[PDB]
Amino acid sequence: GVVSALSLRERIREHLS
Amino acid sequence: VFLYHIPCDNCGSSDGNSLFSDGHTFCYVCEKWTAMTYNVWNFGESNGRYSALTARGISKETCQKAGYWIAKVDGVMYQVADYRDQNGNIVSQKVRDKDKNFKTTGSHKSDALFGKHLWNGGKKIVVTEGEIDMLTVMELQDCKYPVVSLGHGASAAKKTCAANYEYFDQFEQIILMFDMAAQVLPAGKVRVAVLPCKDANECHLNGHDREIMEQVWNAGPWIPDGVVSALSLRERIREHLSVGLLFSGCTGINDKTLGARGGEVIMVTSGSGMGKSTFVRQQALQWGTAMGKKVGLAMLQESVEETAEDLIGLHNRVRLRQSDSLKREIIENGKFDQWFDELFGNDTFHLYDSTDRLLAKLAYMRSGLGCDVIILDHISIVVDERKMIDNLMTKLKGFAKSTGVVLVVICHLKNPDKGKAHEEGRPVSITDLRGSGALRQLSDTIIALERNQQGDMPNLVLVRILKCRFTGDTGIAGYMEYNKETGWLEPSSYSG
Amino acid sequence: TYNVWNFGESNGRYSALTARGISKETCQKAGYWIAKVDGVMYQVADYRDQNGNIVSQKVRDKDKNFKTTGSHKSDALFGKHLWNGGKKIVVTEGEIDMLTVMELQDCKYPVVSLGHGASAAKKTCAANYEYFDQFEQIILMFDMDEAGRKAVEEAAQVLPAGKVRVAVLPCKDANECHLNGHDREIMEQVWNAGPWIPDGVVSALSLRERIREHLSSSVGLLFSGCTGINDKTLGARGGEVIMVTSGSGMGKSTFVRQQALQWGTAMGKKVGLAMLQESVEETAEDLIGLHNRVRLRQSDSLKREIIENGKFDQWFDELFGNDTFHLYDSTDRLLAKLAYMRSGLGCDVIILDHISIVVSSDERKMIDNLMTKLKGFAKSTGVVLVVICHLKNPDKGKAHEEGRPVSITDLRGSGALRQLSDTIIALERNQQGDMPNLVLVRILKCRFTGDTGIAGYMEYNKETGWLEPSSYSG
Amino acid sequence: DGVVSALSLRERIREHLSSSVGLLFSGCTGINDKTLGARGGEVIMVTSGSGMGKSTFVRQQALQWGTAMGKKVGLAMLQESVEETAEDLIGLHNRVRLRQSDSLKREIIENGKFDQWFDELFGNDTFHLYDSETDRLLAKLAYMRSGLGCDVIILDHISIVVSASGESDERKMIDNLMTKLKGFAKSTGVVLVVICHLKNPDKGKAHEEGRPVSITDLRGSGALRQLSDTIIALERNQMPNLVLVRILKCRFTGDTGIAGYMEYNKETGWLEPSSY
RNA sequence: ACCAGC
Ligand SMILES: Cc1cn([C@H]2C[C@H](O)[C@@H](COP(=O)(O)OP(=O)(O)OP(=O)(O)O)O2)c(=O)[nH]c1=O
Ligand SMILES: Cc1cn([C@H]2C[C@H](O)[C@@H](COP(=O)(O)OP(=O)(O)OP(=O)(O)O)O2)c(=O)[nH]c1=O
Ligand SMILES: [Mg+2]
Ligand SMILES: [Mg+2]
Ligand SMILES: [Zn+2]
Repeated sequence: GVVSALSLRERIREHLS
Repeated sequence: VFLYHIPCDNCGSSDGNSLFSDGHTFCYVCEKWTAMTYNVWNFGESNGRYSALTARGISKETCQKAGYWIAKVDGVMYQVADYRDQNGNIVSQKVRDKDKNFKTTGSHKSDALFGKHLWNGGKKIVVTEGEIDMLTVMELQDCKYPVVSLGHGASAAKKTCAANYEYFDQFEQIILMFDMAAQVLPAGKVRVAVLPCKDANECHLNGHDREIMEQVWNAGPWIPDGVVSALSLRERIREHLSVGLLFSGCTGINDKTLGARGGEVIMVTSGSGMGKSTFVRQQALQWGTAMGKKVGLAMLQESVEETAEDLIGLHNRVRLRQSDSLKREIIENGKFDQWFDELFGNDTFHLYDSTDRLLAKLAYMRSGLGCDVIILDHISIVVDERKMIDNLMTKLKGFAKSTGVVLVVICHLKNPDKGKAHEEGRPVSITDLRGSGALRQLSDTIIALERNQQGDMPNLVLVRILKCRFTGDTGIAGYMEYNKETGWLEPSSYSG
Repeated sequence: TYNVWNFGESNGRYSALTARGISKETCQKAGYWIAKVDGVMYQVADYRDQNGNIVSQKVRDKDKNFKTTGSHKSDALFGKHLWNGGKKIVVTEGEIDMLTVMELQDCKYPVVSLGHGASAAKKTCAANYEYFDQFEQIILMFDMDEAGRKAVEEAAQVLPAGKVRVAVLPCKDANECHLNGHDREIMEQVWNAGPWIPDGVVSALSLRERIREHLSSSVGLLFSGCTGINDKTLGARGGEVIMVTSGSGMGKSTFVRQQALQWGTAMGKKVGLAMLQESVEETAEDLIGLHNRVRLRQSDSLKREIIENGKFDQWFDELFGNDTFHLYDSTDRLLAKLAYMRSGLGCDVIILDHISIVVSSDERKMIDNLMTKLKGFAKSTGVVLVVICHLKNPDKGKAHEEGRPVSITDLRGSGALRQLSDTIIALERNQQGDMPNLVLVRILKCRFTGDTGIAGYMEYNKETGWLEPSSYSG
Repeated sequence: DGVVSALSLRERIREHLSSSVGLLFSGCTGINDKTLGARGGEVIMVTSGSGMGKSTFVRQQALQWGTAMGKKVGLAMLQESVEETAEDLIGLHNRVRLRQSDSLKREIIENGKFDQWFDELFGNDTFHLYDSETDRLLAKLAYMRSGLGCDVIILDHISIVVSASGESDERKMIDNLMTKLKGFAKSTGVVLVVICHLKNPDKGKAHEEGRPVSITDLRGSGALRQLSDTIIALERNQMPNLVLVRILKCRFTGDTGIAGYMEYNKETGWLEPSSY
C-alpha cells in the first residue's frame, strides 16, 4: 500500500492528461 | 556391581571372566557377555538400525542409550526419537526427515521430556531446547551425567516445565541452555549460562566445545527481567553521547527549541484552513532534499499525485495548481522530467496512499525503508471519541520510543464560544486541543500558527511555541511573511 | 470405571500394613482391602452409605495413581457408616490417619475420614452440614503443611461454631508420629487441643510487644529544595503513597528527579525508578548532568568536550560507585517486577511515572483495581511509593498552565485516586506571566499532619537546573 | 411455617420492650437530639470527602463507647494495619499526639510509662481488632458476634471490599453485600457502623471546600441509602477546623438537617463542641 | 587383557 515517489514518472502527466 | 572373578569358558582363562550381582558375566579376554496416526511404530518392522550420525558427529552408543534410531521404511530415511515414562515403556515417538515432516505418533503428552527414564538421583541437570545439542552434551560427557531436553521446544516452556515440578525438585541445581525464560522452577536454584555461538552444536563443529564445558560447571545466576543496575551503564551512555534538526523557514525557532531529537513528538496546529499543510510541506521539502535525511509523508488530505505536484511546483518557486497554461507549457517542451530527476534522484521522499493497519505500515516504513522523519496529517478520519484518540496517541508514543524517529503530527482546534474567533487573530491557549486532553500530555513540542486573513496583513503569520520539554522557552517566536506568487513564506522582521 | 469390584472376583484378602504400622484387625474392621488383578496388587478402599450400602470404590496402584469406579458422590465419607452418634469426633485428612487413630484408641472414639482431601474439602463439608448437627465436639486433624493449614482454615467456615477444635502435630500427620513413637503426645492433642482462634482476629493484649516494636522503629525522609514542605509533612515513612501533580509540562519529572538525586547521593537510600516517559539513557544523562550542576543534553559542545579529556569516568565513578540506583526498562507483570525490585534487591524508595499509559474497556474499574493493588503492595511492606499523575480539562475559566490555582478534584480518570493517596502535592507556575521560574507548592491532602494549602516558594534556575528555596512573598 | 398470628404474640411483645435502647453519641448534643443514640440492629453510615476526618470521629466514638460503657467492640480497620490503629487510641486517651511526635516515643520507652498506658485502657477485653475477598469477612464478623460476643461492629473503608474483587458488574455485588449485611444485622441484632465515601460533583465547589452534600452523592450504587437507617455527613472547609454534622436520613426519628458544630484540637485530638 | 600404586 506504500508507494515511493520514484514510481511517479508516468503518473503525474497521466493525471494532467 | 562387580563382585569377583570366575574362570572363563570361551577364552579358557583363569581370572578373565567377572561375575556381577545382576547375574551376568563378562570376560575381558574373549569379550563375551552373558545373562493422526495414533500408532507406535515397531522397531523391527520398520527396519530399525542404530546408525551413527556422520554429518554432525554422534557415536553409536549414545544413540543406543538414548533411543534415537533410523528407519528405512518406504525407501526413505526417518530419524525416530522415543519418549518414555518412569516405568520404562515407550510412550510416544517423533519422526524427523530432510523436509522436517513433524509426524508425532502415539500419545504425546504435554509434559513429555527426553532422557528421564534413567535418571532420578543426582546434583546437576542440563536442560536444552532441541535433541542434537542434548546428544552433543552426552557425547562430551560420555553419557554419564543427568541431561534432559524439552519435548515441545522453547515456545511452550510455560506448559511442559510447569507440569513437571517434583521431578526437577529432586535435584540441587538446574542449569538452562535455551537461547544463546521459565520462572515456574523454585528460586535460588536455577542457573543460566551463555555460549559464544548459536548453540552447543556450533561449538562442537567449530572447536569451541571447551566453552560448552566451562559454562556447564561454572554457570551464571538467574537475573530475571530487565531490572538493570547502575553498573551496566558504562558503554551505553558513552554510545548515546555520540543532534537537533534545524527548523528551516525561521531562525527564531531554533534559538529556543534546539531542534528535534530521536523519539521526538512535534504537534502542528492552527485554525480552520490557516495553512498547516503548506508549512509542514515546506519543512518536509527543506528537510528531505537539502539535509540527506529520508522522510516519510502520510498526507491524508490530498492524493499522492497532488502532493507530488505541490512539491514539484514549490521547489521550482512557481504556483502549479493555479494556472492551466503553466501546466500545459511545461509538458510541451520537455522540462517536466528535468524537475523530476534532480529532485527524485536521491529518493529521500516516500509518500503514502490511503486503524491498526496504519501502525504496521509505519513500522514497515521505519524499519524496512530506513527513514528518520515521519509526518502524519488529518487525524480526524482516524478518530466514543476519547478512548480511541488516547489509545492512538499511546501507540504512537510507544512507536516513537526506543526507535530514533521524529514524529510530526498535524491536528486541529475546537470551536470557541465567546469573544473573537481564531480567524480574526485570537491568541490560542494550550487547552484548545480538541478530541481529548492527553494530546498535550504526550507531545513534546507544540507549534501553533496565528494569522488574520481579514485584518491589515492577510499574509503575516505568527509562530507560538506552547510546550517545550527540552529548554522551557514558550511564547512568540517571530513573524513570517507569506508569498502569494511563489508559495515560499519568508522570515520577516515585523515588530509589534 | 467399570463396576464396584467384589473381593471374590478380584481375589480380596485382608492383611496388615508393615511399612505404615497397621495390623490386619483395623483393615478388617474398616474395609480397606487388596485386589489381585492384572498381576499387580492393587490397594482399594470401600465407601458405604448411612444404611451400609456399598456405593463407591477408591482404587490406588503401586505407583501412586488414582482410579475412581464411577460416580463419586459429594457426601462420601470414609468411616461414616460405622458410627451414628457420639460426643467427640476426629476428622482426618487422609485415609491412613483414620486407621492410625483406630489403632491407637482400640475402636472407641467415632473417627471418620474425608472423601475429597484438601482440594475440595469445603464442598464436602458444606454438603455434610446435617450430619454434624448430631455431635457435640469436632476435632479437626489435618496435615502440617501449607495446604493443610489452608484446608483447616477455609473448611472450618461451613461448620457449626463452638464445636470445632484444632490439634497440632510435630510430624507431617499422625502416622509418622506413630512410626517415630510419639504415641503419648498425640493423645494429649486428642484430649486437649486448641480452639478456633487463629482465623485472623487478634486479642487486645497480645499486641503489647509488637506495638513496642513499631514504637522502636519509621523515620521520614527529608525533602530538599524547600524547608516549608517538611514543616507540614514530616518526611515520608513506610507504607506512604505520595501523589504528585501539576499541569502539562510544569516540572513534575524535574522535581521528582531532583528529589531522587538528593535522596540518593546524600542519604545512601536504594532508589528504584520506573520512568516510562523516556528511556534509560536520557534519564541517566540527566542525572549525570544534574549532579555536576550543568545541563548535559542541552549542550552538544560540552558533550563533545567531556568525552575527549576523559573526565566522564570521573563523573561516572562518583555517582555509580556504590550502585545505589536501579533503573527500569520499558500490566500485571509490572507489579511482579516491582516486587522483585523491593524484595530481591532491597530498595527503600520506589518511584513511578505517568500512570495514564498503564491504565491505557472501562478505565474507572481498571484504575481502581490498579490503585487497590498498589495500596496492597505498599501495605505490609514499608516502602515509600511516589506516583506522578496529570490533570483534566476545566470547563470554564483560564487554563491550568497559566497560573490558575488547582483544586483537589481536578485529578483525571476517576475519584478513587485521592481516596487512597496519602499526601497529594500540586505544583503551580505561570509560563506566560511575569516570572516563569517561580513555583508554588500546594498540599491538597495530608492524612498524617493535616496541614493543607500553600507550603512555600522556590525559584527555578535555567542554567544549572537546580531550583533553590526563594524568599518571595505573595 | 412462618404464618405467625398476631394473637399468640402477647408475651413476645411484652418481653421485647423489656430489654434495647441506649448507647448515646458524643461530641454534640443535636446528634443525641435527632438520633437518640445507636441501637441494636441499625445501620449507621458516616460520610465525608477525602481526608476530612471521617476516621478520627469514628475512633473517638469507639473510645467513648469502649471506655464509658465497657461494651465489647469489634473493629475492622482496612485503612491501616493493627500496629497503628491501636497506637493512636493511647495518644487519644492521654490527650497527646503519640504518632505525630518522635520525641515522646523514646521518652515513653525509657520511662516505662507505655506499660502503664497500655494497662490503664486495655485491662478489659472490650477491643477486638482485625487485619487484612468478601465471603470470609462476614464469617469473621459472625465469629465476633457469636464467639467473641461483640456489641458494636465497625467496618472501616468499604471502598476496598467491593473493588478488590474481580467482578463484571460491581453494583449487583454491592447490592448482594448490602442485603446480606442487613440480614446479618437483623438476625444478630448488633450495632453496626459502616464507613463509605462520596463521588465527584459535576460542577461547583469541592467537598473539601465547603460544598453542601446531597443524598445522591454516594459513590457506587443507590442501595446505600435505601438499606440503611442513619446517615451522618461531616463537612468543613480548608476557619480550617469548623466542622458541622448533617443528619441526612433518620428512620427512627424525623428531625434531619444541621445538627451542630464541632472544633478540632491540634494538641489533644478530641472533637470539642462548638458554639458558633 | 590393560592401567596405577607399593
Ligand atoms: C519548573 C520549570 C521547568 N522548566 C523546564 C525544565 C523542564 O525540564 C521542562 C519540562 O520538563 P518536565 O520537568 O519533564 O515536565 P513535567 O514532568 O511536569 O511534564 P511532562 O514531562 O509530562 O511534559 O520545563 C522551566 O523552564 N522553568 C521552570 O520554572
Ligand atoms: C477533622 C480534621 C482533621 N484534621 C487532620 C487530622 C488528620 O491528620 C487528618 C484527617 O484525619 P483522618 O481521619 O485520618 O482522615 P480521613 O479518615 O477522612 O481520610 P480517608 O478517607 O482517606 O480514610 O487531618 C485537621 O487538621 N482538622 C480537622 O478539622
Ligand atoms: Mg515529565
Ligand atoms: Mg481515614
Ligand atoms: Zn573369556
